[PDB]
Amino acid sequence: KIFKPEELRQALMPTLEALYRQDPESLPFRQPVDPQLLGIPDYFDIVKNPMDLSTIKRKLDTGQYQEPWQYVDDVWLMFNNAWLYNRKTSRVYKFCSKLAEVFEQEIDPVMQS
Ligand SMILES: Cc1noc(C)c1-c1ccc2c(c1)nc(CCc1ccccc1)n2CCN1CCOCC1
Repeated sequence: KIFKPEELRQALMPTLEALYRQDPESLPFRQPVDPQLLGIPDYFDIVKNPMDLSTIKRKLDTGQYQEPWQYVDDVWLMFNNAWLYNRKTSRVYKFCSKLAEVFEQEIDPVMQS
């Protein structure tokens, strides 16, 4: 399968918009984690490949995703980073789990069509 980066933007962005629409749950994920602001100097040691909603959006806008699984992989990376770093009792971990539930519902059909 070959994929038109504009047809992939138009097909995938509604799945990304679905994540942005979650308030408060998307708020920690809208910009890159800043360990200095959050006071977590070990973050970049634990998380080798950061990802966040703004980075995925800019990649989608710059035609960075040759095929859609590459997009799906970045969304799951963002989730797995937050689950790795954060305690299970934490607000951000629980927010992550909510976003992943939203993403699974939204991406399911899209990757069918
Ligand atoms: C994602 C992610 N993965 O691990 C962590 C930690 C995060 C993360 C990532 C970001 C998180 C955040 C958690 N909690 C807040 C709000 C509470 C806060 C705590 C310390 C200092 C400031 C705020 N944010 C901040 C969200 N702001 C909202 C406004 O735009 C900038 C980020």
